[PDB]
Amino acid sequence: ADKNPGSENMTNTIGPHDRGGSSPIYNILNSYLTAYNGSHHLYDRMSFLCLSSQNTLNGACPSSDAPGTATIDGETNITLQFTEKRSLIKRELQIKGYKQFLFKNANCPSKLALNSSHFQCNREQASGATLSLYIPAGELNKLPFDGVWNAVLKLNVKRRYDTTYGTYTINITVNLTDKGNIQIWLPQFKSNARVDLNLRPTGGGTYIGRNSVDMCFYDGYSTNSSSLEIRFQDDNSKSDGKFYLKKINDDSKELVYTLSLLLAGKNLTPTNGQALNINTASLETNWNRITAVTMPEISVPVLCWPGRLQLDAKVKNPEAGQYMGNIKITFTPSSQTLDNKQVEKNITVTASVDPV
Repeated sequence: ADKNPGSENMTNTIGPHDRGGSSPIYNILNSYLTAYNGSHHLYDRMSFLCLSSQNTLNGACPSSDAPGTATIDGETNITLQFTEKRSLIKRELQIKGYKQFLFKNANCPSKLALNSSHFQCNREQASGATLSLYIPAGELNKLPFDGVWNAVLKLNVKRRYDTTYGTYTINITVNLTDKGNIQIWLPQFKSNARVDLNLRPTGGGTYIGRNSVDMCFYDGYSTNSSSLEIRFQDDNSKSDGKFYLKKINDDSKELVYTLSLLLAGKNLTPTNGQALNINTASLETNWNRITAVTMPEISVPVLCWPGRLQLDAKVKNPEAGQYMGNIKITFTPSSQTLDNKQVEKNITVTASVDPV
């Protein structure tokens, strides 16, 4: 229980908190012991000071001993700047601090502002102090984007109006998510996306076809997911791994095409029924205004992974009529603790057979 005050480094990880609900209070320090001695009273008047009362880089709050001799009861307001890891956006949150005194033969657990003057409890001088710091309920709602937010909080630990013992460095990481907004976004299509292969005839009974669909993958998390899983599936069970498009009337009268996908800078060739598991470390990200999946269509800018799906179809010995097939894209961004229900998007595909 004896403890001598000096510099310390700590880390603290909050969340994942989903925006779905108002944020709980999170503890950063709960009556953490900063100094205590059984015999002497050197730690009678512990105080804690911010490096600056104006600069919020490492937390802003009083940075001098309170000049009054009467205590300042209650909590201190610390303004601290958080930085979002992938987008580098900055936003300040409030953190709350206070200290409490320990006395060997009495109890005066009253909360004092961090820079407060000391007091005695039934004429006994304190023998140490504890520190608490928490984030008040609902502060997280003020962060403007989903993702990983970092701050580095710094407090000076000192004997009031006396020697400074050291500095406390607390690295706080907030993980903020919006899972109800995980989605595969089609810039070009409001509710359902359908495209034609644009069939062209050349060089004899042979035919061409090529079109593409643009899309974003959003992980609710400003692309802080470590990897992601994508699949393209069409309901024609076969281990052929191919993509068929059938005529609207008769079964097994079908022509085939392939998919290639440019994903955030990476070339891929998905085959039917085979998930891809892509590491996100190398992918690029773009800002895009997406529509909110769950509430109304209004669109809010997020940081997502751009993609372009290309369809290529060449077939000889196609039959007269008209073709259609559907592509089912499913998407599951990696998860720190629990899985994210796979999201999905369907694309309808059309083909034209041209009799003279």
